[PDB]
Amino acid sequence: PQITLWQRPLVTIKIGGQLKEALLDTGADDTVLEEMSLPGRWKPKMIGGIGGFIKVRQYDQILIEICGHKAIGTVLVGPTPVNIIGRNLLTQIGMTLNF
Amino acid sequence: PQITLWQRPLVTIKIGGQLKEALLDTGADDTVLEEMSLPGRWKPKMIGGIGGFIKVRQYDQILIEICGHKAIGTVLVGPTPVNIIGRNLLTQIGMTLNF
Ligand SMILES: CCOP(=O)(COc1ccc(C[C@H](NC(=O)O[C@H]2CO[C@H]3OCC[C@H]32)[C@H](O)CN(CC(C)C)S(=O)(=O)c2ccc(OC)cc2)cc1)OCC
Repeated sequence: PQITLWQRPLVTIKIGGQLKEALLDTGADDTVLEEMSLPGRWKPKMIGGIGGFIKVRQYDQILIEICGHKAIGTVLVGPTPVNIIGRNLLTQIGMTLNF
Repeated sequence: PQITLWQRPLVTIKIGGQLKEALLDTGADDTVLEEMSLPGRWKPKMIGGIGGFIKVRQYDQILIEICGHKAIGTVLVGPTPVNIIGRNLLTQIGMTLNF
């Protein structure tokens, strides 16, 4: 389907058993979510944007269900002000920008 | 046209008669550009990002071309890591998300 941008393109994802409201973000290389527990090993990382950088934990090969698809990708967990779905996952579900 | 998301959706914009590279950002409500000169008076605006809040200069009814499409709207100028085209302008050029 088509999602307009009149309002923030929010979606509900299902990850690690939990449901979270997230933002389909083409300006984000990676998916960044608020503090939560995830399985597997992780690597510390620093990601920056407007306002500076925040320290996050990087988890790979994470299953996430978005827009009816079960995509696999990297998830950065940390003190982000809003849950963000980055290009790393958007590509997996075949999402594109059109005009 | 269609833009996939395997790479950053960087496009050429024209503002103040100059060409610049900007990121089509569905996660941004507003368009924020790197330090530059714009005509007229500006108003103050506080915007929040992943790393915190920053102060930006708000200019209204500014002409800006994005991917060859002409738009006239609000442009914020401040300490952003890269030029970002927010929803205020993405909507002006008929940009949407599709899957
Ligand atoms: C202090 C926070 O206050 P807040 O109001 C704002 O909360 C956010 C934070 C980040 C984003 C995504 C970025 N949009 C944003 O900053 O938007 C700005 C401009 O429009 C305004 O409206 C939304 C917040 C202003 C942008 O799309 C992605 N950034 C990357 C890019 C600018 C280079 S990013 O989030 O820093 C990022 C993501 C993934 C990465 O992996 C490598 C790296 C970096 C949206 C909303 O929340 C209060 C509860």
